[PDB]
Amino acid sequence: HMIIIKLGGSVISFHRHIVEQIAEEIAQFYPDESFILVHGGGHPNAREYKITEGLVGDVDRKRIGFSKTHQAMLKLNDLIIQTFLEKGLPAYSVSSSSIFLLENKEVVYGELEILRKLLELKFIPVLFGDTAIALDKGIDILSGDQIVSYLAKMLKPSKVIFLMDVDGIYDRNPKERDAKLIEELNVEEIRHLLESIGNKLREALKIAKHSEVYFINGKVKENLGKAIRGEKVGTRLRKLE
Amino acid sequence: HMIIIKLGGSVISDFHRHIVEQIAEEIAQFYPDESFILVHGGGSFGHPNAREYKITEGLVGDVDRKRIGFSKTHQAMLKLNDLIIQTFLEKGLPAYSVSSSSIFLLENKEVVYGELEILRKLLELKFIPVLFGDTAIALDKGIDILSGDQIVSYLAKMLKPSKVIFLMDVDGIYDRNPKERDAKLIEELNVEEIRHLLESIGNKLREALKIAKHSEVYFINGKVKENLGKAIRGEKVGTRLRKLE
Ligand SMILES: Nc1ncnc2c1ncn2[C@@H]1O[C@H](COP(=O)(O)OP(=O)(O)O)[C@@H](O)[C@H]1O
Ligand SMILES: Nc1ncnc2c1ncn2[C@@H]1O[C@H](COP(=O)(O)OP(=O)(O)O)[C@@H](O)[C@H]1O
Ligand SMILES: O=P(O)(O)OCC=C1CCCC1
Ligand SMILES: O=P(O)(O)OCC=C1CCCC1
Repeated sequence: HMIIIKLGGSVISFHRHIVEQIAEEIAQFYPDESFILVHGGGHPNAREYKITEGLVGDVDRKRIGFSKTHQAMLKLNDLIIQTFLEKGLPAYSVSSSSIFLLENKEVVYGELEILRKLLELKFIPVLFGDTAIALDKGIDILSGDQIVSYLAKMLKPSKVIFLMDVDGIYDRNPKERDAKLIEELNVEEIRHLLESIGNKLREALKIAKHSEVYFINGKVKENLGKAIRGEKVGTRLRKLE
Repeated sequence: HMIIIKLGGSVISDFHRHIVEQIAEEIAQFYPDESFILVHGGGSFGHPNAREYKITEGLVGDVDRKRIGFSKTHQAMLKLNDLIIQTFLEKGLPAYSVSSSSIFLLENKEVVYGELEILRKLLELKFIPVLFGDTAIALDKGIDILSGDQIVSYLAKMLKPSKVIFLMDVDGIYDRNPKERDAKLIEELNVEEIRHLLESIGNKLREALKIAKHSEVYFINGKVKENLGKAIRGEKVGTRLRKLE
């Protein structure tokens, strides 16, 4: 009984009111429910220093920007952590680039014993999309979707909840005209959509092999509780069989 | 051919940006031909929160308040870590933060579980990882305070550095409390003297005994710049504890 919740980069950006709403919803299940939290950037230094290119060209500048981008990520992570703390929840920050190693944007080495111990002692670990050491490229950007995929394979949570700007995975483009919400997502529908973001839809296809997946609107407070309890909300991709 | 520098808690803070710039300049005199790990203690940041929430008592009594204070102490340590790293970055050195509580587990104040591959890759790619004394999960009492001395001890037995350099408020180890008007600095430390001093701080001397099995140890004054380079070059400075045999 453990639930991973991924906060998109756009729902938290700082949007303290929505973080307070997520914390109040999580408080309805703590501590009779283990929770892991992952959030994203809200990004400037990563593009400015070309982290995804790797350790090539001006390597000294890339190492400085690698650290600067990590320090910025820690500052935003602190904003989220403090908000959770004044709401009574023991959120504890875990540095992603301290426990993960990348190859081809994917985690190929991980340390998970501290996360396990944090959950066992009724803590709420909070990771973030981060800069990360890459075996193939020296340095790379580890996205939140990759952390969630690796955690899903290893810790096998009961479900993974994506908080997005829209109500879920839509038929056409969400901000279009005649777009319908896919309340029940199956794998063939996912492959239907990937031919015509697709990155997290691919990660969702991987995660579904291990856990139930929800795509919900993180701006509506009650959606998080509806997804945690299993009620109808947004888009739901059941565990594969 | 790797050096572990420990930055005493009352050296870097009680924040002294000037001496941190001094340590950065000294280190930049040897980077990148030499690889460094830095461990800094809680200055005026981590202690006022740890003793306020009594982290060393473990997960006992008001466990909910201790969990909050556990987190608040880690966040303050991360703020101090950011000041030290930003200072190192502006000096052109690629310092990178490693969260101690993300990779270590404690029991009886000692690390009994650790992850060191990310540290290894950081050193391999010419980064300077910066760890800190931190709150930590303890297998016996739930939560505890992981001292930078114990971090360096675990890193010494594991990575076997060429030397370990403690930056302190004093010139090194003395015959007694340096506050006494008659107190002399020990230039060459040995196990007999360490046991002599311990029978009457002490934690740093016990860890130094364990560390000396794998690395040569230096105790120097961290507020005098040229002292660090002297210890890195193996010159005569402060107190030296040679590798055991
Ligand atoms: N068919 C679709 N269904 C839902 N959202 C879509 C679709 N096509 C494009 N999008 C948009 O793609 C974006 C992906 O969000 P993204 O920035 O990847 O989240 P994160 O911050 O977690 O990386 C969403 O904001 C959404 O508006
Ligand atoms: N024989 C001795 N040699 C050196 N320092 C001593 C001795 N006896 C007592 N001390 C004192 O113990 C202190 C050790 O500080 P310490 O607790 O190691 O700092 P931190 O915990 O921040 O690393 C020194 O400031 C020094 O004044
Ligand atoms: O969770 P996301 O948004 O997929 O990845 C996180 C993105 C960044 C960019 C700089 C540091 C972290
Ligand atoms: O690193 P030091 O000074 O040896 O040990 C003390 C460390 C901390 C970190 C949070 C509270 C106290």
